[PDB]
Amino acid sequence: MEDFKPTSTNQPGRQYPQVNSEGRVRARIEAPQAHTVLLDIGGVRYPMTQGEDGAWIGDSRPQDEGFHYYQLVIDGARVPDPGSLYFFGANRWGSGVEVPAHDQDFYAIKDVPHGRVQKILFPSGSTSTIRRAFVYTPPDYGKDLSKRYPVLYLQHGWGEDETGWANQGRVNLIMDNLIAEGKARPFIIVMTYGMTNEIRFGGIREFDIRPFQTVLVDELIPYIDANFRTRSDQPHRAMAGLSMGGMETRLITMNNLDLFSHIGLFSGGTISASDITDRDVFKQKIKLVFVSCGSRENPGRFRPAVDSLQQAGISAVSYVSPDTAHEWQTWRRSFYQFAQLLFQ
Amino acid sequence: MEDFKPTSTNQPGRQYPQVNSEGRVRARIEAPQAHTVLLDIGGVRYPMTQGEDGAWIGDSRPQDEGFHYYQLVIDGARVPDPGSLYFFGANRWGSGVEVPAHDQDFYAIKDVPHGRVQKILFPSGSTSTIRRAFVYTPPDYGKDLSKRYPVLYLQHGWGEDETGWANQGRVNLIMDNLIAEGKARPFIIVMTYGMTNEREFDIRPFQTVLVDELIPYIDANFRTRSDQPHRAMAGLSMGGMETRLITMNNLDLFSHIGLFSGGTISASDITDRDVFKQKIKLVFVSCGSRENPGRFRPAVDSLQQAGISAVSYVSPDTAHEWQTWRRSFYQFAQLLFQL
Repeated sequence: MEDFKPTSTNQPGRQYPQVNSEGRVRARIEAPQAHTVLLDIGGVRYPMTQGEDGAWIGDSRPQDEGFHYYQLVIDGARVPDPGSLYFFGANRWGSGVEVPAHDQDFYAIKDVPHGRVQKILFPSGSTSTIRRAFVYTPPDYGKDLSKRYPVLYLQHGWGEDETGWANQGRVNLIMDNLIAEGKARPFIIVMTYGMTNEIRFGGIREFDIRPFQTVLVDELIPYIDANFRTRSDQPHRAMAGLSMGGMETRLITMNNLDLFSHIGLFSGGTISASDITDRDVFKQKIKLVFVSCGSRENPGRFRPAVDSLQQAGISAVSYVSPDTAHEWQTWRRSFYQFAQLLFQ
Repeated sequence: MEDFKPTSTNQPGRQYPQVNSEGRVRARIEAPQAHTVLLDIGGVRYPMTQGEDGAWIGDSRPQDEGFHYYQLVIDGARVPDPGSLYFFGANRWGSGVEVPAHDQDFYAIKDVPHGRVQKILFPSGSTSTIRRAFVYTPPDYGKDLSKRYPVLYLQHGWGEDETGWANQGRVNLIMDNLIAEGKARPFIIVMTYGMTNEREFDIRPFQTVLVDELIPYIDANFRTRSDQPHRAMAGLSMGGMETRLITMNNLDLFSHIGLFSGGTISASDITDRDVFKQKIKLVFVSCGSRENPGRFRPAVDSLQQAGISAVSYVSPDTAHEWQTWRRSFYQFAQLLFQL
């Protein structure tokens, strides 16, 4: 249906790209000497055609609800859409487009109290670098100066970085809206780079967790607890991650039961009772194991894993995002469900 | 010569663009079916040609030291370089490239205490919107909760937005390094959108946002000194024009004025000179040496002759570009909120 409208991810003043009520995305670009121009979204290349105004224009098929990385192909060159905002993901800075969702209210910008997203730079002795992190502080962090807060360490997937959760993830807005409705306790969120994207060729294990585990446990957690008003005890520290960041969370939390008490794995593995080296300490220390994925992924793995944990007396929850796959809508919804269960 | 190296503004792992010791920029892109590919930088479209490996590659003439907006043109399509970081400027999100500078240390990431750049969302009754601002807080802001800090309101130019000063301006690093050397007093910096990009400009919408909404929000939510001796405003280009209009209309709110490549104040512009001298501790005006520095000299002289604390600064070998404004701020910040 011809009800295309500017998307919310358009650069200021840009009328294209557009999205219609079906979720189709319409891209447009001026390229007056080009010959072959395509829209690359959802894993498909859609031919674009020159209209009466000379500009190339073309429609995708209906996209899943939520956020999608995409690009244009201009006579063979893969390039970001000049009309849209840019995000780091798919291992590039590039265009993303927002497709309206039936449940999009939970990440809307509302007139409610808003927390801050604070960019910090922390020294990393194990890597000889100064490293970026983004820290969400809840809306009344600056008012209640005697109050101290739990902390969630929240990680991105392969091809992403420390900006993912606060931009395409809209995590600050999800928190602001949950806190306003009384559905989540206020807590701090720390987002850093998970050291996931630099290609390596180890043969002992597929991924060596030690570099990032050292940065997180030995450097970032002490920095956060020293510089923010946190509750720095095990029941008030959690970790979650998506995709490879969920694999990192799984390995780091299971190896540091004295530091983390809630575990969130979004499209990033599961924990089964037989996986746990010491089930007794696990049962006493871990208050929540949460696993999630999109309905287009492999949710069938969840029932045996959750059952195995519940049979061992371990609090386990699974969640499936309907009609989505390995994309940010799955992870926004996962976080929205997970956040409501933390630090009860 | 052929000593090109990846620039510090490349996307992770990307080997292009590159810059050589002269300040030439080299761009490269795969476009297997293209016929005409250009590097657009410094107002010049430079031809890129297919090398042996099929990729298009081409060099600019030497660029001034510092940061430069640029783009590529592929068979007529103006696009950001897939290989560089992106910045908001020239009224788009698009490519920028960093050319090494002899004095780049002052905006380097050093082993010093670091402040925070805090993104806030404040409500605006006059526009019925929730608006973004970025707030730099100095390194030890969180250590003593009894201390309160002066505030600088710092504005971008036309075609830019609230991200400019903390990204391409590297303002947090400039402050961190100045504070570490004891050359600047710690203060807070507030950067919001100046409502410039949407012909006598109507200052009222932004003045209302800044004066009636953002200043009260900041003083109510950050540990600030909310009196006029501890509030400053500065801006570059059209943001300097906005600064001139707003500060001159609100002498009871601002005591220090910075205008970077953005107009001047002459003694004749001042309605009451005696009170201006009472209220205003600094009028700082700057530009790049390639702009028209001479133009500013009569105006600054007229202020000094009238006993007004007016200072001028000229950035060597730069034009209407961010290196001028980084250096301007570096000099200006050392003069703010003196004891």
